[PDB]
Amino acid sequence: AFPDCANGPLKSNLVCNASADPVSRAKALVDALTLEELVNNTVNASPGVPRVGLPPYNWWSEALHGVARSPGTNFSTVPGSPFSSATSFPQPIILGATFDDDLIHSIATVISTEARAFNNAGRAGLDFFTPNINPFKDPRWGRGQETPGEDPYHIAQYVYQLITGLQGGLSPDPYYKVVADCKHFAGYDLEDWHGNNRMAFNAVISTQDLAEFYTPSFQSCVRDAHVGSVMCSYNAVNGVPSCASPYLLQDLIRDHFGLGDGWITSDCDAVDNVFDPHNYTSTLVNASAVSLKAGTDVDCGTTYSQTLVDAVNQKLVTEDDVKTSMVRLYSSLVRLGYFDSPENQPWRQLGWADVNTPSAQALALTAAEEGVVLLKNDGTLPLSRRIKHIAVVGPWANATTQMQGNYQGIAPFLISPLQALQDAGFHVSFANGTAINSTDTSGFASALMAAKAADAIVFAGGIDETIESEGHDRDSIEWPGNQLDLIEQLAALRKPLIVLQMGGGQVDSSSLKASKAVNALLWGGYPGQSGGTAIVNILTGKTAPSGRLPITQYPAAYVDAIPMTDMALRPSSSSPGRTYKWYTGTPVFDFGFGLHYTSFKLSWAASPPSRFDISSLVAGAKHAGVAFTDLAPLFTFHVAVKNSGKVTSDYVALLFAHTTVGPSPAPQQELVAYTRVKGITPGRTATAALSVTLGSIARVDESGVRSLYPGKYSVWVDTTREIMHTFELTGKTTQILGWPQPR
Ligand SMILES: *[C@@H]1O[C@H](CO)[C@@H](O)[C@H](O)[C@H]1NC(C)=O
Ligand SMILES: *[C@@H]1O[C@H](CO)[C@@H](O)[C@H](O)[C@H]1NC(C)=O
Ligand SMILES: *[C@@H]1O[C@H](CO)[C@@H](O)[C@H](O)[C@H]1NC(C)=O
Ligand SMILES: *[C@@H]1O[C@H](CO)[C@@H](O)[C@H](O)[C@H]1NC(C)=O
Ligand SMILES: *[C@@H]1O[C@H](CO)[C@@H](O)[C@H](O)[C@H]1NC(C)=O
Ligand SMILES: *[C@@H]1O[C@H](CO)[C@@H](O)[C@H](O)[C@H]1NC(C)=O
Ligand SMILES: *[C@@H]1O[C@H](CO)[C@@H](O)[C@H](O)[C@H]1NC(C)=O
Ligand SMILES: O[C@@H]1[C@@H](O)[C@H](O)OC[C@H]1O
Repeated sequence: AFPDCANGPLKSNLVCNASADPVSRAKALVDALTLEELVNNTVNASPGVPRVGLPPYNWWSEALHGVARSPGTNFSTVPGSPFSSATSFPQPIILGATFDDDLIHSIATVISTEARAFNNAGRAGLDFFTPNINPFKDPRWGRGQETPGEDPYHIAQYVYQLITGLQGGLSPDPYYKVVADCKHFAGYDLEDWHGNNRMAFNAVISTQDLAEFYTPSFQSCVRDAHVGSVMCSYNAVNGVPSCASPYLLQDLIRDHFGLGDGWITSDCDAVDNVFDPHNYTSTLVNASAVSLKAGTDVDCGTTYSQTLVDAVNQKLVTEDDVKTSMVRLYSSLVRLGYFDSPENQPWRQLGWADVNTPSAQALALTAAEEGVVLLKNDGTLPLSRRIKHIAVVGPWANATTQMQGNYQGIAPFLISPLQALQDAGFHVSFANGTAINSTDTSGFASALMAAKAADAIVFAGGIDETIESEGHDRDSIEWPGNQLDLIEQLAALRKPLIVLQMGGGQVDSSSLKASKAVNALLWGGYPGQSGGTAIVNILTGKTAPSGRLPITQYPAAYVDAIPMTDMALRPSSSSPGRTYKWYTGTPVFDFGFGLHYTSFKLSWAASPPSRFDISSLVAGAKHAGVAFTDLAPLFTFHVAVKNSGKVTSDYVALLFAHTTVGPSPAPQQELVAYTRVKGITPGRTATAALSVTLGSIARVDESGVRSLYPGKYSVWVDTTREIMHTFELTGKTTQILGWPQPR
């Protein structure tokens, strides 16, 4: 509910004055309240102040890939009633696999519209814990499915588009739409691997790796997309918990990245974790005091509302710190149109008629269509027009809730691969033959019986929330259970066999890759509510595959080569490396790898430059329409992408760069640009504009400073190195972006 700024008790307070400054309105509201009232409102499940007519407000609300279940959200218990469902989009891993920034922005707009519609019915808050922009650096993280991938630049572009779409633009032009919250600011990418609990895990991260990998996403989020909120994670960095670290929360988030007087929520009772089990403070009150002084403005729990009074009395914190945090929160609320009349807010006029819009359903289907990656095909795909009898088999064959991942809402419909095959008029023989993880072969027979008389076998399996989830990291990155045995038996029939590998993290498909009896292999991840229809549209040829792998499919033995606790990415005497840019082994399928139903010819649409002076680039940086030097351009490629095949398709141009200059070591590759050229009809030649900035070409040294270094740089366009171009930077090395040193 919202206050009554027309007749209620706050009507004569400056907080109810729309003409006044938002920060001044928050100040007027906070000065009107009692210190203890302020304290009992410093938590996510705030009760408001019944004296002044301030209604309750739950800050903990979830909408990762669509309006999700959360403490701040309820869905109508009646299945067909209004607000019983919401557009459940596919997991952000497949969404990053789309590599479509326009699509990500439109999805963010849909999510924000539906969140506003739910809030107008008293069924959702106005701030949402989204997105999760922690890089999926270790292949066996349970929550890496919630993230776009493993590339900090790709995640940066994703989060820029998503924040701008959710919040309603690059600025609160009038009011916010919804307030976002970039998740877990730290080196958080571990749940319980070998007993290392995130709530007691001490991540050791070098400043170089800190600024080069774990923070670019948050810098793009709060500095370039101007987010309204950030969340500090459970883990500790270099011995200090994040929510209690002034260097992480103040020196970087509020200052270097410029969150300013936006509000920082703690991970849910991570403030309590600072005491138990992080052991960091001797008393609980001291834990909450250090958390507050470090920058944590609101606690997702109950630690603040029952300890901050004692902290003020024990002189650990002052009344003014509580008032500062409350002013930040209430100022974001003022910007959300909390204290303004509904007559002047179109976003407050949204209802149930705006939720399951056909545009939203079609956009979810399109996201799934663009996100699925074709890993292998011998020409069996697209399915022959003469194929009529298909056998669908596997633990993912009739997937419905598995298709949603985690942090989801109740979808209006869950179209399974089986249901979609039936929707396309296929004579389907179904059998799930084995579970996700089991040794029971008793279903194999059924599978075989369903497939022995079929024109095509479609095995659909992999992993799901039973294998990877919040609080359960994977121990093996292989096909769980006896799934590979069933695939092998199906391949003994030597029919057209198509294997669908699902789930967030990758599983070792090298056995499938090497077997000639396996004709086609796709990765489906969590394709959302319309996932089956998208997969079948790709199979039949209705939609051409165009997605590309956002993460590396490591071979199995990788789990033995590096511990999940090793936060360093570079190789060494005990590290094969991390991610595509440092890994020294031979991945089964590379980052950015993808197949199409058509062949492409890539050339130059404009002769590329080959020489740049660093000082000239830095000087011209002040004249480009950017506010920070690292956002200024270095150059823009114009690739000519010709469709030399016979099928229309989209193409994802993935501009990679490699240098041997600047700080050693220097990565293999680094995704410095990417674009999605949509719908290239056969024969036609479309132009791909690929823009590289100074911040993506510069190098991060031991000090964590981003600077330009002279020498030879090479750049190519695909994982197959379609075209390549080598230029040189000359002149003197110039610092582009400083870095506050650890306090
Ligand atoms: C808001 O305050 C200003 C003075 O700061 C006053 O002139 C204006 O009338 C007030 N608006 C309302 C709606 O009371
Ligand atoms: C503290 O919070 C409780 C809700 O659990 C509320 O009843 C009480 O009034 C709050 N204290 C003050 C001083 O408002
Ligand atoms: C959802 O709304 C109904 C009535 O609007 C309310 O009674 C119920 O408690 C809400 N659900 C939750 C989980 O708060
Ligand atoms: C950890 O807790 C123990 C008490 O069990 C205490 O003696 C020790 O000083 C603590 N160490 C740290 C680093 O918190
Ligand atoms: C497929 O799943 C749906 C929902 O889980 C269920 O209603 C249906 O019976 C299943 N189909 C088969 C053939 O098991
Ligand atoms: C597929 O598995 C579900 C439970 O996982 C079960 O209800 C269903 O019966 C299975 N399919 C068949 C054909 O038995
Ligand atoms: C399969 O389940 C077992 C527990 O029964 C688990 O230890 C193992 O990690 C799972 N396999 C995979 C590949 O995740
Ligand atoms: O990632 C967060 C998780 O740690 C918490 O337990 O639930 C809310 C999420 O935002």
